[PDB]
Amino acid sequence: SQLLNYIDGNFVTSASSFANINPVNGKLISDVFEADAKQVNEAVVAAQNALKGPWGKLSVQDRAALIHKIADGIQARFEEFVAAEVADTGRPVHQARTLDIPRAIANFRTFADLAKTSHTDLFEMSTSDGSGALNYTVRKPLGVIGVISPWNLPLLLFTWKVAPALACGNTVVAKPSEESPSSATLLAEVMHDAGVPPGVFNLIHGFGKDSAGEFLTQHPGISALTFTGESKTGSTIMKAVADGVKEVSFALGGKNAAVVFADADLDAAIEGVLRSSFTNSGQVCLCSERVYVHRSIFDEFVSGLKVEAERLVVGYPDQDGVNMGPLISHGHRDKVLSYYRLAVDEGATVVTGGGVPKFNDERDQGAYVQPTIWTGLSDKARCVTEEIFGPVCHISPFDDEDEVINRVNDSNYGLACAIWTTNLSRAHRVSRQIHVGLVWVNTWYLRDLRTPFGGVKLSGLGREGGRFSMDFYSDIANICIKI
Amino acid sequence: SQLLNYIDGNFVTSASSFANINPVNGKLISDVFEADAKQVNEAVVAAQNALKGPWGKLSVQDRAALIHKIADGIQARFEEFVAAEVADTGRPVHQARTLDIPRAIANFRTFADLAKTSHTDLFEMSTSDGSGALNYTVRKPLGVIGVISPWNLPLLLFTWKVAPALACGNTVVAKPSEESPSSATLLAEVMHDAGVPPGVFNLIHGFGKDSAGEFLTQHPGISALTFTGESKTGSTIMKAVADGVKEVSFALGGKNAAVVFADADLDAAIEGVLRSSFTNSGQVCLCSERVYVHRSIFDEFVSGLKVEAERLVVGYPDQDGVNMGPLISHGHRDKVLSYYRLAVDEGATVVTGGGVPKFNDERDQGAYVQPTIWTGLSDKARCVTEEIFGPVCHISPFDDEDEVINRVNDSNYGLACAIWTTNLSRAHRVSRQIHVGLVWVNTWYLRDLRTPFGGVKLSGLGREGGRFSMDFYSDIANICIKI
Amino acid sequence: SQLLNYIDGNFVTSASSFANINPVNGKLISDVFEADAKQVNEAVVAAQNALKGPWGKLSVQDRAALIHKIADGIQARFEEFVAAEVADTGRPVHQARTLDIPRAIANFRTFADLAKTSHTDLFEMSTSDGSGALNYTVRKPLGVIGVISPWNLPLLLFTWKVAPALACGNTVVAKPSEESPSSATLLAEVMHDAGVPPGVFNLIHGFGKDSAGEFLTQHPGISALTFTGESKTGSTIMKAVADGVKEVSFALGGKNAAVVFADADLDAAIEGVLRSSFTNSGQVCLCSERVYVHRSIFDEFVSGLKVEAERLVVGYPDQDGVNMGPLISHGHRDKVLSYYRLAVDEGATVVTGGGVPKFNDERDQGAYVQPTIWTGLSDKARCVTEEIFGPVCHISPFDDEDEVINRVNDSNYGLACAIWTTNLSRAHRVSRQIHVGLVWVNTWYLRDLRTPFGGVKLSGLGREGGRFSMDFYSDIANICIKI
Amino acid sequence: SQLLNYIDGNFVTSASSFANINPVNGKLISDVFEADAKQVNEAVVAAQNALKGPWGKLSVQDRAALIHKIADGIQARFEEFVAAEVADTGRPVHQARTLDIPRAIANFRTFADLAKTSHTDLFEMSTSDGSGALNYTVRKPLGVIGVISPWNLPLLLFTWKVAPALACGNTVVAKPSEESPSSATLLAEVMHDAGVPPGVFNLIHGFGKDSAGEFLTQHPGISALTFTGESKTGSTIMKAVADGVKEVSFALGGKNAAVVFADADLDAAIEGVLRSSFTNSGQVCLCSERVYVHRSIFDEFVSGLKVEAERLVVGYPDQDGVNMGPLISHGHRDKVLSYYRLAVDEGATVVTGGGVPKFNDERDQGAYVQPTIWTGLSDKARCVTEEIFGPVCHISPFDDEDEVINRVNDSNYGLACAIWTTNLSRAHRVSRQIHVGLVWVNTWYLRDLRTPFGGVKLSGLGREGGRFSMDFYSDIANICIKI
Ligand SMILES: NC(=O)c1ccc[n+]([C@@H]2O[C@H](COP(=O)([O-])OP(=O)(O)OC[C@H]3O[C@@H](n4cnc5c(N)ncnc54)[C@H](O)[C@@H]3O)[C@@H](O)[C@H]2O)c1
Ligand SMILES: NC(=O)c1ccc[n+]([C@@H]2O[C@H](COP(=O)([O-])OP(=O)(O)OC[C@H]3O[C@@H](n4cnc5c(N)ncnc54)[C@H](O)[C@@H]3O)[C@@H](O)[C@H]2O)c1
Ligand code: NA
Ligand code: NA
Ligand code: NA
Ligand code: NA
Repeated sequence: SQLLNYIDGNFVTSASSFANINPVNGKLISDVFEADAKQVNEAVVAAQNALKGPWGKLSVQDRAALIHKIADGIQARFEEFVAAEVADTGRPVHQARTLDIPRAIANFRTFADLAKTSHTDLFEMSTSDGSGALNYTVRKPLGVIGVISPWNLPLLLFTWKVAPALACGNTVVAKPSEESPSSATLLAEVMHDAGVPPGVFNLIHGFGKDSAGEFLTQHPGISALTFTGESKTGSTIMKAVADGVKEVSFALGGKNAAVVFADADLDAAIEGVLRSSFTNSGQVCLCSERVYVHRSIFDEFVSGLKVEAERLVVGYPDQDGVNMGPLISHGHRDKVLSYYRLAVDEGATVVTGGGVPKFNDERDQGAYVQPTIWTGLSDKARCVTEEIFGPVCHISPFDDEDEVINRVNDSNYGLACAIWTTNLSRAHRVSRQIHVGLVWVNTWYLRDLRTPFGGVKLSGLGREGGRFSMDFYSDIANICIKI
Repeated sequence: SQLLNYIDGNFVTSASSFANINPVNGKLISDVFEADAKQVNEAVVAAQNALKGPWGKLSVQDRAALIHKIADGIQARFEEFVAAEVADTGRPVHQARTLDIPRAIANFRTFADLAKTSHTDLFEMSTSDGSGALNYTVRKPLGVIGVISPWNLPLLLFTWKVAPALACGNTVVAKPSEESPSSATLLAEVMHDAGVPPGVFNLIHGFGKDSAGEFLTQHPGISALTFTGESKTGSTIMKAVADGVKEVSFALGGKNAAVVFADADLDAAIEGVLRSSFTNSGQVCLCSERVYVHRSIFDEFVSGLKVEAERLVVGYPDQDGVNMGPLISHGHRDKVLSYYRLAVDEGATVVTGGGVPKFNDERDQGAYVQPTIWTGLSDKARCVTEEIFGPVCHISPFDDEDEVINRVNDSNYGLACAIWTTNLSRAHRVSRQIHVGLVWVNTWYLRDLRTPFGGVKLSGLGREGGRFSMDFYSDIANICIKI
Repeated sequence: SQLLNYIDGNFVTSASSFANINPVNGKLISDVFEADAKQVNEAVVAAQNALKGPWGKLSVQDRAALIHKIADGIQARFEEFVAAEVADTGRPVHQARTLDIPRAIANFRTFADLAKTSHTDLFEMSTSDGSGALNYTVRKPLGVIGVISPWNLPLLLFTWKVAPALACGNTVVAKPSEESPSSATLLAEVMHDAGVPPGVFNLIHGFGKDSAGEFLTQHPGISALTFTGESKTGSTIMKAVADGVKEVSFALGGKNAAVVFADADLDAAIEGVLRSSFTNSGQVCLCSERVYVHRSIFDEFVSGLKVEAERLVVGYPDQDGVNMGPLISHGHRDKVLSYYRLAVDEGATVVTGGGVPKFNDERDQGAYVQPTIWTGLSDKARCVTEEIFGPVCHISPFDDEDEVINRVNDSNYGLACAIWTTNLSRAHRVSRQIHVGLVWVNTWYLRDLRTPFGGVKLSGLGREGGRFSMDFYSDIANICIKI
Repeated sequence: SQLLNYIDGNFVTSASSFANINPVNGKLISDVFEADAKQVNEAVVAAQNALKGPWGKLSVQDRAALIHKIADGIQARFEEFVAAEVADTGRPVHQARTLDIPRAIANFRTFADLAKTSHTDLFEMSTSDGSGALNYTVRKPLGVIGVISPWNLPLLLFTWKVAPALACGNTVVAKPSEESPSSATLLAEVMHDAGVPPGVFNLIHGFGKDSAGEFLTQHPGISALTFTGESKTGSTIMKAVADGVKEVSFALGGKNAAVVFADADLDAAIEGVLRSSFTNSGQVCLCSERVYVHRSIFDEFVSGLKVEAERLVVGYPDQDGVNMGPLISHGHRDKVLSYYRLAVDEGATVVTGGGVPKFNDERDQGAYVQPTIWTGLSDKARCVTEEIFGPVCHISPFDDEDEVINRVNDSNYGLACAIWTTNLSRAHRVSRQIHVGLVWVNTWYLRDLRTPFGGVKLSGLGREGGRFSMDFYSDIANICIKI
């Protein structure tokens, strides 16, 4: 497999290539061409010029129709996209088929629709002379949108940025994670085949520092940088665009808590925390890595979770009852195992897992680890405060509602929280006091694309979703007419 | 010993003080106590703690009432605030009485009212199990808001940030410009007398770099930094808060154009541009420093403007027919004069002004300059492209509509633009093509506080006003209930 | 006392007066002049004219300021207003003090504030010639608003229509209930002293059919009729305005259910149903005249309610621990007692009440009845289906959730419903299935003036509240500009 | 050809039929089965029942997809729908191809989209106990929607109601005009083939009084009646549904003015008024039957319009350059010619037209009239005040802006107005002062489906379009949770 850049309507190679590796078995999947600074410049310039071409002349309705055409194109090649996400990342085929690909299609359709229905504001005012004035606002394309995405839900998170950028009439230069370049490259093929004018969508491959990613962030030709990834990367990028005062939108790390109250439906909470800790092998930004369970049900909760975690099937993405694939890469597994060791050093009881499974086949050359549960750590332990991004959670008892609220909030992160309780008052009273951008009550990772999405503190800045994306990806202009 | 900080409900001095100078005569007005890093920390911590006191417990209705009381407090001491603004800035008394103070009061009233009327969103969704789920959003206080403000419209711009900050339930640490500290200090006394709880509003005085401004910018305890000032400073601030990923809102420099078409009302356009160029002695972010006039009316427009400029009275804030006061400081005057010289060097024709008036009295010790009109520079001249922020404008002829639109847009700034034309189609067709956040047609500086306000490119990041402020100064949380 | 009409800025008498009876003791409170057709027309013509006077020239900010002055004016004669409502209706003094009057003031203040903050819409569209078009909307005064109101919460319900009517720049012709004309007459005094331009607010006294009410409804000079009263009266008025195609807003009768599930907090539910049943002696449209209680807790619930019910103090508005006053009138008691009998004939067990109290003083000349609880009736019984509007409820057991939902919904009415449960899923699942405009969970008659308020089926049409009022009381116009 | 009813998923005949006539030549097109009261009852009951079946269980997204399939089905049989509208009404083929059928399709697509993107409101409130409460609103299906539509733009106006009705989850019983039943019947075929569940959409054929229309209007099983037609018919229907207090939405007659100011683009205005007067042979509710032209250009405008009118091709729907077809029916022509006579009797000068064209072929048995222009009548003449709904306009001079605004507003109707001017201030100043629901400047009949559409005074009640439809075709319910 060879993955090229896509710049100004053409697929192009580069003077440097890097390997895409399958985490299931450590084998080479494809060669990826790393865009250099010159090619990043070429992509931004094409994007700037495309804003002045046919793309810029399309009516909102025609633009939306084209975007639905893009979505049709992905649907027409549904299984090729499934194969690509799975190859790159080792995610179970079931997850790619039911969540990943359909959601990436839903991203384009939802924002295309929003573009058609969205409107702006009219403000009347009085004036001295008594003839009055009108102020009206309009949404216009912001310009060239730089998109930089992570490896954990490659096409879903890529299209979550690209869909609204295009729906708002911008042009795009997007850099997917070096770990997961395939589905973004296939999407470039879909764009090309759907007749998207050259320069409107540009795909550049590579790394961050001193590579495609950094060059993009440094280019004076962009109008905004939207980013999803680690918090420290977010800070680095915010500094990079500071001189250009570029618009910025960041969804970043988390150290998410799940709270199980005594009045929770216990089997449901056990199933839910099992899903929220170990889905995608713990590699979702929304995963719960800290868990608080009322003292009265703590022991029973921990026993039940141990049992369920130990029935999880870890293996091939298309294996019968598979629950978990491997981690994204050997490098990431090194980091995760290092955290496994640190937890024992910090005094943790290992309730289950804590190592890597032994398959006695090619999977042993992959990047697998065991779902892991810890107990007995203090709230200030590193393993309870730092984002690990693997299939793990620490469980701690609590006694009081105000107590557990303070403990959930005692964090430099603030992305998401999940609360389990059958009590009406408690659900609402407690949810509003959690210092995060997203709370789920009695469920996890249900997403309505209309809702505002983002985090607080180190977990981000700004919101995307529904009208928040329509506002971020547009110039909002106010036009005032004296009458 | 004149102007103190107000930290945790107490006026306090500092280790060192600095002089506040009257730009009308160069005389000492007051000594100002410069907060140190230690006092900056004390202020941020007090603001953090106030979030958890009685302020955090007020209903939105009671909070709004308390804010109207602050407004009533300013009103009760109207002339004292007038005297303070006039002293610091040399502002004509009439304009402080009619524009500055009433508008500072309106800031508090408008956002109090908005806080009471604002609501959020309810999203219903279907789920696999057929029972559904509810997503709803809430606005909560973001936390501690760091406010850094400029000297040009001291109280107006200070309250423009402080009003929505408080209306949204935040606490505040605000640093007014070293050049204009008085009206903000009086506002501290008004907050005190109205019984605003300690820690909710904190005033710190000082400079930027290596002083109170920088320190506020670097404190990990704030949740957001909203700033009005030079673009250079915006960039500097964006880098400072990057490690904390703090929310940012920037309204920065401009090099605003006025455009006068042949079908304009010529007398109204001359009067309009006179105001947009020379109001507040050209020291408003929204002033026009570039003017494009259709060739058919150019000579007449220039001759008319020269006549009206030379009828402007430059003098004392209480001088009978006074139109213009001094620049803010000798330092700013030096910069403006350096541009006056550059302009000549660049080949400009000085239509009028170009120097400093000779008063033969104490005003000669102040910081006055002449309202100035240039002609003959190219679009690439420094004086045509760099923000001067003095009472000046260059006037250039134009021939075509697409031409002038391009010349207006050919700037690294994009704050505002004024268009003069009587033609229905042209007004709306041209206005939408100008790459700014704010367009006025047949007027200038008409402000409705409900409208989105901000700029593009180097002129800013984000929007404030109406719901945009209610959103910026709030944590937006989504809460999803599985049924 | 003497109650005059207020027409074109003048208090005026008429050719006929009628008696205002105090129902505490049957004494004559005042004579009320009955507007005749000539006076009604005179009122409508003045309101029409007033639209082109100073009122119509007021900015929205000035209009809201005056409206707040109306509110200030009520606050300044607060006790006079309490006295008035109490005199007319027998309402407990505490209740008029803390609820009735403050809320009438809140009506003006809230709609004044909404008027200032409300805005409209801008829609951009592409056109064949590639130049496009703009559609914008504006709210304008609808014109002359006819207001006809009931006797149960005189000032509150009066001002609920008058406030938004005036806040939207309309003029008003208002016909208060013949039973409760006092507080409205006082308000006319407040309007006058506040300086409300003559013709802007007109008060007309009289009855419905063949009287002022009817004449108002038949007048071609009004633009809308907003009504609160009996559903049959609503249908009558609907036919009256049909030839003129007038805009209509109806809040009509109900036969509201309270539902108590087994997982309710029983003590709070007992207290809640006590209030929803007997507040204002059961003379609120929102009262629960039907109650369904889970079988498992039915007997305990009835016993608790009986006890709490028998603790209710029925006497003087000023009497010490007073809980109930009399019904509004002897005529109304005749109807209520007639139902008391009907319930017996129908098979009801009288758990408590069912007659009239005995005072051996002037009150025996009043219009008092006993708080009553029935049991043992069929869902098809008249007493359980028809609105009584007295301090009465029937309690029936239920077993299944879908069963009780069906029984609540089995009604030609559909105003409000109260649900008692501590279960999260249940609260939300059941509430959405109740076919009414207003559901309360674990409380009753909590009112936020921003929310949409109204009923379904016979209980009304349209919604008022928040933007629904801003919409109903304005002309919405769409202006389309071809560019 | 035979047109059956569609009831509960079955095409059904009836006891009696009536003839559908081609107005082009007076020939029989089809026999149409007239629904009787018994069949109307079956339809309504099927519709109530369908709300409780599969239709009522669809997610909003699945409902929207099914509605896009309905639209697809119309698209797939596009030319059959064209032929049907033309046969019924004599509409030029070009207009049916470019305007009539594409809009019918757009109606379904737009409201399907609005249904996916629409959301409701969250209101937080404080309470005495300090724990607070939530109010959230939801949109539910109103229930069974009765739709009665007119003959002028049959499928367009029919689907304008049926689309939002279904998009909002209602079931429908629809009665198209007796003059134009074909496309509605084809629409029922598309519904059937698309798999729309039985009872969801029901088509009943017949007349109004003493027929299907009247019976639908009287059935207590409907929840709303939405109507487009004559004002007097609207009044009749309003009385009919009054005992049931049914929600109603009316779009009724007009007597629309066009105004041509001295600064208009004269040739553009002549062409505009030509179109607004004679499109669909003057048979659009939005047509201009009154025209006011500035005195300075009156004679030239009138001479210009005469020439352009006499250039119109009146003939067969597929005739080479055809501009106008016949009126809908001989009955309607009888009324139109009656007004032609009356105009003469009232003292009108006939500038052109005023009779019937003579074809000397089968068209002479049709219902054609000549496009007609009058001059010289008083503002009080009946021909200038009463809706004719033919291809006619009267033209009168004016001098002053306020003068003409008053003359336009001096009507019992208030649907629309077209204004012609090149002046920015005038466009906006004059448009806001016209008492109508819709103004166009320098164009006519430009429709954005997101905009509020409707009239004032006799021209209607309520608004439809965008969120106004989403609100009208839904139950708005407020749910209040005590926390
Ligand atoms: N919605 C959310 O908040 C959300 C969602 C998913 C993942 N995340 C976070 O993403 C992280 C995991 O993804 P990741 O490991 O790929 O993050 P990674 O930050 O370290 O980098 C992600 C992307 O940024 C690029 N990049 C790295 N350094 C750069 C630089 N100096 N300049 C420009 N670009 C640079 C990378 O090439 C890659 O495309 C986790 O921390 C996770 O929590 C957040
Ligand atoms: N939010 C609500 O829906 C709400 C609230 C409170 C009370 N109500 C209803 O109010 C009713 C009690 O008040 P009511 O007894 O005064 O109703 P009442 O209908 O018989 O009359 C109310 C008003 O209508 C006038 N009126 C009567 N006949 C008229 C006619 N033919 N034409 C014009 N006007 C006429 C009356 O004079 C009075 O001003 C109850 O049915 C109750 O349900 C509704
Ligand atoms: Na890979
Ligand atoms: Na100073
Ligand atoms: Na009375
Ligand atoms: Na026909």
